[PDB]
Amino acid sequence: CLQNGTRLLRADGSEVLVEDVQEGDQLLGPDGTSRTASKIVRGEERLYRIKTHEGLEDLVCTHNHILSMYKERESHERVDVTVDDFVRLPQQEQQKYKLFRSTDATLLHINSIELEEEPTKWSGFVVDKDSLYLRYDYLVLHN
Repeated sequence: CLQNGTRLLRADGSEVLVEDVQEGDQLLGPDGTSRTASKIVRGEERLYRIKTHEGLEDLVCTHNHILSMYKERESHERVDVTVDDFVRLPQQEQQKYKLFRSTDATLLHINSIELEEEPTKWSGFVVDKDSLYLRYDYLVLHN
């Protein structure tokens, strides 16, 4: 699940804040097709902040949120990993994993991932099909 205020893409290309996503809403998938959201849930807790080397907005999300990544050795394979499991990996293993944006340097290198010191509100939902959808800057996100 994602920090409130995270900007996502509707299926029509306009932006919607994650907490404004409602049941049945259509989001944009990484291949360009529609995704249906359901099971809207909300809570409040200390989230993890992920910062990239590249100048993109931080991703802030719950400890059980699933990151969709590319892992080295094309050149990279698709892997899903929870924030908890990724956080606990040794940094030499972590550097093999990259976030990514949907094509049309699309890999993003994580510079830091840290637990925040105060709780903040988050919103989550499930997405059909491959469970992938787009942030406003085309970062690929998972359920």
